[PDB]
Amino acid sequence: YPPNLWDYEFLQSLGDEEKHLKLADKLKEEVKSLIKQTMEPLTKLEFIDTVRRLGLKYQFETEVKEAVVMVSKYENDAWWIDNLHATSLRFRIMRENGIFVPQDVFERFKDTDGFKNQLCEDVKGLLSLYEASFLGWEGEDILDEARTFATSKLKSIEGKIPSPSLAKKVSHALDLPLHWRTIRYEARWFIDTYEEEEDVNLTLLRYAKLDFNIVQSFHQKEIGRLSRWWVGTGLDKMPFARNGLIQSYMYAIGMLFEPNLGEVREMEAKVGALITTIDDVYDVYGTMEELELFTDITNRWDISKADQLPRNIRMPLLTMFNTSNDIGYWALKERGFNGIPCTAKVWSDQLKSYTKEAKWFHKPTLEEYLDNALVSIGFPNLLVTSYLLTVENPTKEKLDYVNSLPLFVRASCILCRIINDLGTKSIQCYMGASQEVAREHIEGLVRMWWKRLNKCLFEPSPFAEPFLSFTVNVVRGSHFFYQYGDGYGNAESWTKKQGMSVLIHPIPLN
Amino acid sequence: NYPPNLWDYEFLQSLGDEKHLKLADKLKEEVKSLIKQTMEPLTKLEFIDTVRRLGLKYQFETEVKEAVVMVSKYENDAWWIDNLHATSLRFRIMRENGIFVPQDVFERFKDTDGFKNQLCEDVKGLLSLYEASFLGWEGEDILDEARTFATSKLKSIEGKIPSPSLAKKVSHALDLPLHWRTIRYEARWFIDTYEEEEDVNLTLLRYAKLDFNIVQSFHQKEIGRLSRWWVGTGLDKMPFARNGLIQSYMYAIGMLFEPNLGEVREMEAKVGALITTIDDVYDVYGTMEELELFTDITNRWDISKADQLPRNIRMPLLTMFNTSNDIGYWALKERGFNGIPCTAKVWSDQLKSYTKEAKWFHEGHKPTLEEYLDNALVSIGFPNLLVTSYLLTVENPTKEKLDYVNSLPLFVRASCILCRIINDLGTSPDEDNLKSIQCYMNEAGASQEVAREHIEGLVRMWWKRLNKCLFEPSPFAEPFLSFTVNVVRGSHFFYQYAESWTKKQGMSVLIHPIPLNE
Ligand SMILES: CC(C)=CCC/C(C)=C/CC/C(C)=C/COP(=O)(O)OP(=O)(O)O
Ligand SMILES: CC(C)=CCC/C(C)=C/CC/C(C)=C/COP(=O)(O)OP(=O)(O)O
Ligand SMILES: [Mg+2]
Ligand SMILES: [Mg+2]
Ligand SMILES: [Mg+2]
Ligand SMILES: [Mg+2]
Ligand SMILES: [Mg+2]
Ligand SMILES: [Mg+2]
Repeated sequence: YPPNLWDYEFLQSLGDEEKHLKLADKLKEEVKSLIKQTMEPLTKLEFIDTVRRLGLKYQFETEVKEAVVMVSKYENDAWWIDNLHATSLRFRIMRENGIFVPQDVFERFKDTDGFKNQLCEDVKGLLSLYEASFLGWEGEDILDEARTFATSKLKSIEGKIPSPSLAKKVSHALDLPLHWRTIRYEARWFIDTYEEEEDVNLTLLRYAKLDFNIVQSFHQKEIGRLSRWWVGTGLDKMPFARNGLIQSYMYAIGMLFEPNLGEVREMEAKVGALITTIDDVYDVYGTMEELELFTDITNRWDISKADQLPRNIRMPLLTMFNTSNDIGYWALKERGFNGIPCTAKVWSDQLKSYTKEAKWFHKPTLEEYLDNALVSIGFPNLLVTSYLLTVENPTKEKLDYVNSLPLFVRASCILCRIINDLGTKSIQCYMGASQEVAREHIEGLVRMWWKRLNKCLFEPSPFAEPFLSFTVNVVRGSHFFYQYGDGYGNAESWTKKQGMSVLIHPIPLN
Repeated sequence: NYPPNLWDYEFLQSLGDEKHLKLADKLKEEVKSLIKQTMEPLTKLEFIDTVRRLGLKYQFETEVKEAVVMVSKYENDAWWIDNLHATSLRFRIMRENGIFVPQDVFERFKDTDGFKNQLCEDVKGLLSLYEASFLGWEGEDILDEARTFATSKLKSIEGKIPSPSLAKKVSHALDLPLHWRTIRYEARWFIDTYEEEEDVNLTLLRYAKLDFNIVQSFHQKEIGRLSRWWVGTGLDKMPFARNGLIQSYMYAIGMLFEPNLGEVREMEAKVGALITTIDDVYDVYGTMEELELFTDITNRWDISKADQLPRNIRMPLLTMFNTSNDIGYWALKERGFNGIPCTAKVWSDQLKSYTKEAKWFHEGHKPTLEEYLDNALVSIGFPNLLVTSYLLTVENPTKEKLDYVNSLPLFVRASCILCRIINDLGTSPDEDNLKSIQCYMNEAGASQEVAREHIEGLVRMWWKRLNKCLFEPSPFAEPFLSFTVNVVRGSHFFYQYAESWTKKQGMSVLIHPIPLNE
């Protein structure tokens, strides 16, 4: 009978060739040579764009950067000038690696009246223009016009593209730009698309497949441990909530997939699973009387009065307490800093955000609602925790600063809340206007906050890797998953399908 | 790790990462048939004693008890009367099963002066009388005489018996009687010994080896989980409590080995690993001021001030706190009752008892044996381990039930005192006013030999009370009844009056399967 991705008995069993580990190190070194070897600079950009989209950039970070720096120093410009595909790919890859390119590189493709209508048949160029547009910042208006233009022309030629790989790429891009997609879920999709390309490199393809299955094996061990944990909490047998742990994990794979960040991912997934559960306690099951004991226990970090809550509320509460204590403790053991005050504080702040939302049943300004809704979405919890677990030399002062939610963090948080609200009170709050115009306007705030995030990555930061990646990648996870959160019908089968292709079924090899 | 543990953890996880299962059910049904089949009554008692000693009673509880009741009802007594071996074995097996037999059955083996010296011509008889003596109660004078007589006669031949199996069994018995040995470690030893005896049943022996290996595979997965948890706490890198996790787990297997008690066994092993670690924090690391704050935080169950403790003290403290919360939460999730107040309470009681010992040590107080033992039956950690075991297993746990077990009814008190005194007796000539022998030496102005003899007499006395409590178990039921007795057997086995021997036991019982000729 069908292996069920929601069945915790099935999930608990995951993580039960050493041959093909050897071939991976060999193909890896072959792929390293390919990235370093001399190519035409366009062929080079396309090669490392390919490495990125196969989910392999984490394996070749030094070689990809040195490659991108080489192309940025290639002194002769004839190779991209007047070539729409090449201008747009060089723009995107350069901005992606923090090398500034001006929106003026797109001047030869437009005039005072805008982009030439003669570009409607350059599909590859239209698609590369489209993808590059989302690397733009606020006030970069040529980039804004490029998007609206490439979007219209691509929509018109859809279904009239002879190249199999190119037709698939256009359809995929118009649903979500590459810039908004997760690395790991994109990687599984692109392995299939790349294999149909004219210029496919069989050594890169073979290595893409082998690395993906090796990484997948790491994830399966993670899901087993997390499922055993979840069943050990008894929260899988709770009413009021849905999948919880497995959905939280699928998200966390969007936030971070690298085997070397496994422990942090598992903890993020746990916190994710508790946020969905307690959100439902506060937004559907708990009564007023119950939420104030729960909040109050959390504020004081004192479980003396826990036994005054009923089972179905007491269990979420004590699991939050015990997990927050465990993650705080991990910081002390591994990072030399007791993180319990930090985890207790992000839970106390998150419960207050939930307590304002429930008092309001008042009708706030979109500004007032987002001020609170960027906390209740639980990405301050998740991101402050991810920073506690990874920053070099954590201190109280550094944790007070990230928890103050400066722009870079605040922009990720608002983006997560807004993408969540687009995927069913952001629309209601804004709307003396209609739903259609409120939606369109929120979609606008998405575009705007992404420009703010993009620019932040160029701007002086106290932040480093991996937290920089965590803060952008939560938004991508939000883009990819919130579209399909309904829990039934088409959204459930698409989610199950992503789950099964990325977490369960390996890629057939040679 | 440095210093090196008995086994590396990566190896311990290696361990747990279909013919024989089907064969196990088939041999199990064949052994049921043997336990049920008509035998002469002495032969049936010998068979069910063999099943017990091979570690298999937990597979045949119904059949063994029904076989025992059948023999208790066998009308004609000619098969045991005037037979020392049969009288002894019948007495022991009956009492182990709650069927009273009076000490008076031994009177015919005595004359006016005591046990007849001619009984020394039958070593099997002497060994059965020795083993049976340990099922005695207070005021059963004839069972004390039997112990003294059998011990002396057997010792007059230990090491010089020209019959291999009996020689091994007598030597083994003189070290610890069967009654005081663990089930699981005895099973591994006796599988070897039984294979070498004259009356071996190869079906029973085959099943013993198969069931051993299957239970062992459950243990291997547990040690993998516990090793991952322990490395996760970082307590393996404390500069104390070398081998704390593996030793706790080895001891837990003596307290309870059954696969169906896996979760409880894992939690007990976690508490035992923390007791060893924190005992070290109190005895060989913390200052008085550090230990005051440790104790105060635990009393209040409030870790606000934890960061005032240095890392190597703070990490044990917070692991105690997190694990106690996890164990209490398991009782809520699984048993419907929030056990956090209970686990917090037994840790507070235990740390208060460590603080009292430390105060005596620093003030130069020389407690009486009675003052020492009142506190030291708590400091040994068995009130903690036992109350926790009761929380996790009792049907319908309540505050009133947990308060009762933590009030130390005689049964529990006897077990905790025994574990402490046995621990104190296992110490070599060593540099201590704060141990049983020395406390009694100070009290009575007694020598070390006389004091040790007195404490050995206390062990025999408390076992008599434990034995009698099982005939009136009162509020307790299985599995707590077995745990309360089996922690004492664990103590005898692990503190025999050291590294190589521990590693040998771990290797045969946990690491290496028994070779099957199958
Ligand atoms: C990276 C990671 C591990 C993430 C965990 C995924 C996750 C679902 C996080 C919390 C957000 C949430 C409650 C989504 C759906 O509930 P909702 O829309 O009902 O929430 P709301 O009531 O706040 O709108
Ligand atoms: C059932 C089970 C899982 C048992 C775990 C083993 C265990 C830790 C038992 C308690 C006794 C103890 C603390 C021994 C350590 O040596 P020590 O002699 O220093 O103890 P002391 O300082 O109190 O004398
Ligand atoms: Mg909500
Ligand atoms: Mg909700
Ligand atoms: Mg929502
Ligand atoms: Mg000690
Ligand atoms: Mg001590
Ligand atoms: Mg000791």
